[PDB]
This record gives sequence, C-alpha cells and structure tokens, in this order.
Amino acid sequence: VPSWPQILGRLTDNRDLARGQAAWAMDQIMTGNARPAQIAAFAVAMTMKAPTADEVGELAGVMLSHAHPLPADTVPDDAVDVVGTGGNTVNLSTMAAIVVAAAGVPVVKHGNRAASSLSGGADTLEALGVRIDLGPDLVARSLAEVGIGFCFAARFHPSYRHAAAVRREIGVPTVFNLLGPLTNPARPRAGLIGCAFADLAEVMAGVFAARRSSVLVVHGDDGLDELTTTTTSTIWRVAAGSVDKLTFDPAGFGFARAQLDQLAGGDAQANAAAVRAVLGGARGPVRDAVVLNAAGAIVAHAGLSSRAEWLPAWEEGLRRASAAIDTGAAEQLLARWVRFGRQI
Amino acid sequence: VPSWPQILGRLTDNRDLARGQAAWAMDQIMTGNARPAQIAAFAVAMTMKAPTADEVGELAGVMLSHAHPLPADTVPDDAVDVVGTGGDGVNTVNLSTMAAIVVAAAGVPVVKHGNRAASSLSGGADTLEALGVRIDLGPDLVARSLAEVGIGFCFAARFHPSYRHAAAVRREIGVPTVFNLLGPLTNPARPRAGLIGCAFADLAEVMAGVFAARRSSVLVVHGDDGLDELTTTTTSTIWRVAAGSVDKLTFDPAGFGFARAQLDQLAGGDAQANAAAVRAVLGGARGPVRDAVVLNAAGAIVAHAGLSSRAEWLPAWEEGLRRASAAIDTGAAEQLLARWVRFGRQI
Ligand SMILES: O=P(O)(O)OC[C@H]1O[C@H](OP(=O)(O)OP(=O)(O)O)[C@H](O)[C@@H]1O
Ligand SMILES: O=P(O)(O)OC[C@H]1O[C@H](OP(=O)(O)OP(=O)(O)O)[C@H](O)[C@@H]1O
Ligand SMILES: [Mg+2]
Ligand SMILES: [Mg+2]
Repeated sequence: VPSWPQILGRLTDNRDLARGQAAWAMDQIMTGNARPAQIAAFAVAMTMKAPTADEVGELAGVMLSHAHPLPADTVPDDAVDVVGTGGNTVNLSTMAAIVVAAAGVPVVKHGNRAASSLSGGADTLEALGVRIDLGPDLVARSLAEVGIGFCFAARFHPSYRHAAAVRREIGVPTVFNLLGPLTNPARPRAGLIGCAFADLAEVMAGVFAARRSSVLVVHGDDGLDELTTTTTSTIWRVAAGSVDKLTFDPAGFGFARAQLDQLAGGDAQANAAAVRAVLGGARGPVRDAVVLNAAGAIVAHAGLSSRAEWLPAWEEGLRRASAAIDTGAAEQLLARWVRFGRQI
Repeated sequence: VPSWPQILGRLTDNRDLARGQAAWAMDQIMTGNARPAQIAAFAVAMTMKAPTADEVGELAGVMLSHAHPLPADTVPDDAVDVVGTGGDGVNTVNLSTMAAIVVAAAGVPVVKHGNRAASSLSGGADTLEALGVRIDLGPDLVARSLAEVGIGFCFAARFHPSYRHAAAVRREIGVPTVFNLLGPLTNPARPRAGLIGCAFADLAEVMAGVFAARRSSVLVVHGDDGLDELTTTTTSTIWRVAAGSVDKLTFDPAGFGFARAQLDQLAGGDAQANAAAVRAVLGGARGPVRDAVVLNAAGAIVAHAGLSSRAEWLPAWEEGLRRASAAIDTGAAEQLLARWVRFGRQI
C-alpha cells in the first residue's frame, strides 16, 4: 500500500525506505503520474536522507525497465562505458572514450545536452560533428562499424523528461545526479565511472557490484569525477560482486603532477578544440589525464576476466592508450565516427 | 544575489540560511514567482535540515507583510488566539474552537484564524459553518464582530490570498513540513497572546521561539499523547513564552482534579457531528469533552494573564479554570455563540 505521504514521511523521518518503495516512487515519476512537487520533494528528501545502494539501484532499475533497449545481440559482452556524474569532466571522459574505442575496446556512452554553457557529453560530440541523436538500430550499427556508440538520454529515456525539468528548476545536485552512469540503456558490463560526490562513490560502487559489473568507480582526491593527475585518487574496484577501496597514485607510472586549472572541462566549443589538439598529438597535462583515464577503462574491461592482475593490467592499459593516440588511430576513429553520421 | 540554487544548496548541505534568505524565498512563493518544484524543494529541505526560529519567523513575517490587515485600532491590545497546527492524525472534536467561544464568553477578546480541514473529517472553520457562523467575512466585518460579539474569525484563504501557491504544493506532497507551522504564527489580526497547539513535538520549541521574538504571551502545547491541544488523557508539554523567553514545562491535569480520559472519548466526526458536540458542551453536558474544553479555555486565559508581568502560574490556572467553567455554567458561552450566529445573519 504505497503513497507519497508514506514514502516522503519516511524519508523526512531520516529512515531508509522499505524494499520496493524507491522503485514505486521512480515508477510513478516514469509513468507520468507524479506531479512536479512530488518529484521535487522525493529528490530532495532522498538526497538529504543519504541514499543507500539498494535505493539507488531501485531507481536505476525502474528507469532501465522503461528505457528503449538496443536490438538483441548488438552490444558486445565486453562493451565499456566511460562517464562521470559531473557536478566539469566531459572533456576528459569524451576523449578517453574515443581513445579506448580506438584501442579496440567497444564503447557505448550515454548522456544529455547540458543545461549550462558548460558542455554535457552530447554537446562536445555535436561540436565535433558527431550525430548524437540516433535510434537503437543506428547506435548498434555505429558500435559494430565505428567501434563506439552514443545513446542520447532524451531519446532512450523519453519518460524521464518530467524529472529532467524538475532537476533544472531546483538547480542543485540530488540523488538523480547519480543515475547517469547507472542507466546506460546498452547496459555495458564494464566501465570507468567518475563520481564527484566522495560520500556517494561507495554507494554507486555497491549498485555496480549487485549487477556483477567490472567497474572502477573513481574520485580524484582533489574533487574531480575522473582519475586526476594533480594528486592521488580513490578507486572503488568492483569485480565479482565485491568492492575493494584503494588509493591510487599516477606518479607510480611516471605521470607528472599537474594543476587543477589545467584539467577541468569548459564549454562544448572549447572542449571540441581540446579534443582535436589531444587527438592530434598535443602533449601536456590534458593528454596525460586522458591517457590515464583511458587506461583505467581498459583495466576495468580486463577485469571482466577472473585472471586479471592490477599492475600488469595498468601497464597494458597505458601502452594501449598511448599507442591509440600516437598512431593516429584515435584521431581516425573520430573522423570515421563523423563520416558514419553523414552516410545515413 | 539570492537564488533558488543558492538557498536550496545551502539547505541540502544541512546549513542554516543566512539572514534574509528564508524571507526572500517566502516572498518569491507569495508573489507567484516560485515554480511548484522550487516551493516543494524549499519546504522539504528546510524541514529535514531542522528549521530555526529565525528562519520560521522570517517565513511568517513575509506572510504577514502580504496579508490583509484589520482596520487600525480595531483589535484590542490583549486579544488572544486559540489555534493549532493540526496534523495530529486523531479525529478529535474541535477543541480550540469550543475553547475560543468559552474564552470570549469569559470576557477575553478572541480573534481566531483558520481553513476548511486538511486531513480531519471537520476543521474549526467547517464546524463553525455547520453551527451557522459566517466564516468568510472581510476585515471591516471581522473587526465589527470582535467589537459587537467579542469574537471574530479570520478565514485564512480570505486574508492570505497569496498563500494559494504554497497551499497547493502542501496538498500535493502530503507530508508535514515547516509550512504546517505557519497557520498559528500568521493570524492577520496579530494578537499578542495565545494558546498554540503543535502536533510536532520536535518543532514546538521553534514555534515558541518565534513568539518569544515578537514578545507574545503564549503557551505552545503538545499533548504527550500527540494532540495539538492540552490533553486530558495524559500530561502535556508546554513551552511557556513570557518576557521574550521560553521555558519548558510538563503540565498534569490531575493536579487540578481532572480525571484521565481515553482518546476515543475525544473523537469527533463530520461537521454536523462536531457541531452537535459544541452544542452539547455549551449546553452543559458533562464528561470528557467538557473537561478538555475547560482545560484549553483556561490555558488561553493563562496566556492572556501573562500579558502582565505580575501574573503567577498557579493562581492564573485556578482563575482560568474558574472563569472557563463559569462561562459555560452561566450560559454565557451558549448565548455568545447564538449572538455570533445572529450577528452574521444580520449582515
Ligand atoms: O549533468 P548531466 O547532463 O546529467 O551530465 C553529468 C555529466 O555527464 C557528462 O559527463 P561525461 O559522460 O563526459 O563523463 P565525465 O564527466 O567523467 O567526463 C557531462 O559532461 C557531465 O560531466
Ligand atoms: O490543516 P490546516 O487546514 O492548516 O489547519 C490546521 C488546524 O487548524 C484548525 O485547528 P484549530 O486549532 O484552529 O481548530 P480545532 O482545534 O477547533 O479543530 C483545524 O481544525 C486544524 O486542526
Ligand atoms: Mg486545535
Ligand atoms: Mg486539534
């Protein structure tokens, strides 16, 4: 017997929800039955009552149960995501994704256009000439032909639009900011997942563990929702349904310390210029961070196998990410991705 | 540069607002400039952070600054309110309403404030209508009622038309929020004294702080059974507000010879049932309902007495109980309700 008064009442009492309550709430939102006030109340209360992995998993599962799927047998078993919660990072994630795909690891990303001038995943890709708004059959064909696909959230999650509007109206991060990485409709089993919210990274890791994903959930100790080069990073390594928390230092692999002012994401047009520069062989702090993050995604991919060893997996990941840039394979993959969109 | 992201961000970080921020928010809400999502976010966030008296006082201040006032010099300086937050989840008779009539009949001017029920079968305003009292009079006529009858009723929707945006969000989300505190703090006649019920034990102290800041003489009451009234089934917690300060007491009616009642004996019904119960009490029916009415009327009289620095607690209660009982026993309360009904029918 579920209801808003009951569910919101329980959250304002600072109590974890009973099993299925988060799911009921998200289903109401997804079926268009929740008024904007109810959506907003739920998002704030869930946020101020620290969400648990069970609750966030319930929200993401309901969202996925409403999403358009990709066609049967079109997503490889070892596809990876590279994505962060933001709250930015999109330049790094996007470049790293292209590098990973160029290395031979299939990548399927998922995202929105940004509400600000600060680019979303989608905005930077469009600036580079990639057609981001394609239907399931064409994303599958992209993945097969180019090695990478992008699922536009507005297209694959049409029932989420009311929630999206509420989030923009309240304008501050909530539990819904966690769901991007957890609601990729291609359902990749691996990924490098950035989380800006240090206290919630462990929660996201828990959700991925329940799904038997091989993921590195990463939080830069300088706040970045990516593996940073300015200092150490905290990694929640997810494999075989378990989570190990680690401190990671890229200097151990010979990466120079950089400054934060050098790495943050900006608008889509500037992100686009930075992509072209890095993929064209420009050296410096941005390249290093892209390489490190690409390697991280390759390591997560390697973890799909029970016989993967941490330090050797990192060394291979770094070699592969560097080579994908240095040979021009990453630059050529982007060009082939642009051409894909222009040829139907 | 105040904004919703700023204010909501601060509340969701579990931080108290800066001075002026709650006021800014409430003012956006009252002028129709707040989206429903923003209203609901604000109400919920503030509730979970734990509102301060400064914050709640700002909200109520903004409401009062937008309300229709009564004409100048028409509200006596010692007028009292008898009103509560509601939301106690018990279907009780309209104890504040019955106590208000008794208090007015004892000679203390009363200006009540209210709406038609949120989640009981019958609110104070619904029960008054069923008795034949006109609830929806304007400022001039409320002031005239106060002068001619000794009591007036300010219909919350009539006096706070701009609250409609907040009210609708409250109804949509259902859960109690800080907004549930505002009714008793926003009587448009601005009485300086009152017996104020609070269903939410954790927020009563906050309400008491708001009244202390305005230099009101108020008893903020929470029955330890959960009632937003002085109860007869058990003890009540009272936050006594006098001289700009608050002190917390526990009140036991056994100390004044009241027998313990059971909660189901104070149960009410629809507006006709509760109207019938008002008629029975004013007519001299003895029993648990009368006891609770007499106790609550006495509490409002004690609050009124506290407008003087000289008032002492136990003498005040004894006087209040004598006055409340006499007002019923002499027929003064029954006659005042009749005179109130007649006043309204004569336009
Ligand atoms: O606010 P939203 O539209 O929901 O998007 C949140 C994040 O998702 C995208 O990141 P990306 O996928 O590039 O990962 P990254 O942030 O780790 O670069 C976008 O650039 C934001 O950083
Ligand atoms: O939920 P709302 O519509 O905001 O109203 C809250 C309370 O206001 C009235 O109480 P009051 O103490 O004035 O009257 P009663 O005790 O006589 O019922 C009403 O009867 C509710 O109890
Ligand atoms: Mg009451
Ligand atoms: Mg009550």
